[PDB]
Amino acid sequence: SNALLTSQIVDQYAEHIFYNSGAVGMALVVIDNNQVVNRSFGETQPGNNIRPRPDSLIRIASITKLMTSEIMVKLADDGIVKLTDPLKKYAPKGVNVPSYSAKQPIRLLHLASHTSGLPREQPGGPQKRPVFTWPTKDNRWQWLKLAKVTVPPGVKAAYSNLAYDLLADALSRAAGKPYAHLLRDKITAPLGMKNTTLTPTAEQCKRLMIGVGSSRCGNTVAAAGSGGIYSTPEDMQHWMQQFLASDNSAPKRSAKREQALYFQRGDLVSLKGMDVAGQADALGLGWVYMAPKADLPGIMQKTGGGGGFITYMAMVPEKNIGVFVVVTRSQLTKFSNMSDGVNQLVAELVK
Repeated sequence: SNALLTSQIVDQYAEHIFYNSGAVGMALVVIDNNQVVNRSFGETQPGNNIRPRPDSLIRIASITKLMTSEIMVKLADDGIVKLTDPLKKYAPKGVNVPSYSAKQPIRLLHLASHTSGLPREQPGGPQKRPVFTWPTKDNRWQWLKLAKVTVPPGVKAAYSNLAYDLLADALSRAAGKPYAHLLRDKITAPLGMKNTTLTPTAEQCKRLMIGVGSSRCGNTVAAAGSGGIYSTPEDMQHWMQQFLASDNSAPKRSAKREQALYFQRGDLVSLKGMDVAGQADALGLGWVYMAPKADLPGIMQKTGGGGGFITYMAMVPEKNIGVFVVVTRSQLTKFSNMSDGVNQLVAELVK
C-alpha cells in the first residue's frame, strides 16, 4: 500500500477480524514496506479489561514449524545437514527408523513438507493431555523404532506434528546441541526476540493471554518442532520482518530458501490437513502457498491453533507485505473467520 493509506486500510479490517473471530483478545501486526501498523483489541483474560500489549505472551502454535524449517535451512547452508538426508542418519545409536522400502527412506524434506507418510500424532497417548507436552522426545523414538511406514514418501501430504518434532530431534542431533540452543542461536538471539521460548519463566507466564481451552503455562520442549513456541507480538514482528524488504534492510540471506516450494498440489496423490486457510496450491517447508484467485493475491502463509490460541501469518513477499495475527478463542471462535479477514486485508494492501 501507499504509506498515506496503510493505517486506514488496516482500520478497515482490524476491528472486523476481532469481532468476527469471536476473539477474547487479539494482536495484529502489519508490515507494509516501511510501515508497521499494530492493533490490539479485547482482553488478555476473559473479563479483565486489560488490552493486549506488544509484550503479551502468546502461544504461536504451528507457526513454530516455520522456525523448525528455518533452522533446517540454516543448518543445510552450514553443511551440517542436507534436506535430502534420511531421518535415519540422525537416529540414536542402534535404533531403527522404519521406511516404506529400503530405497525410499523418509528424508528431512519429507518431514518438513508433510509428505513423510507418518501419522499426524504419535498414537496411544494419554486421553487428557496438557498442550505441547506429549509425546516427549524419548516417547517418539521408542514408538518410531517399532512403527511401520506403509505409504511411500513424497506421495501424499498429511499434516503432521509428530514428523515436525522428529525433525527438530534430527536437527538437534546433527548440530550436537539441544534444540532450545538452536532456536536461541539461529533465530531468537540474533533478532533480540527476548520473549520467544519453549521454557518460559514465571515473569513470562504471568503475561500469557488466556482464552477458552487455555492450558497451564509450562515447558513445551516436547513440541519444539511442531508447536510449542511462546512469543509476543513484538518478537513476531521482528521475525516476520526478515522476509520483507524495507528502506532499512533487505530480506535475510536464507529467506528465499526458507520459502522455496517443493510440491505443487497436482504433484501429490492427495493432501490432508493442508487447506485450513484455503486451498493449498503448493507446499513448502512448513510454508503453504495459495495462488491468486477470486480477488486474493498469491499468498505465502501458515496457520496455527492450540491451547486457546489461534494464529495466522500471511504475506506477499514480492510486495514487502506481511500480516501476523493472534487471537485467544471464545467458544464460538471459528479459525477461518480470522484468516479470511487477514487475506482480505492483504488483498487491499497489495493494491
